[PDB]
Amino acid sequence: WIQXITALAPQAPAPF
Repeated sequence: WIQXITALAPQAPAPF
């Protein structure tokens, strides 16, 4: 669950 939010942490800035 911490690994899933780590992969998605650079997919807040990469779209936005």
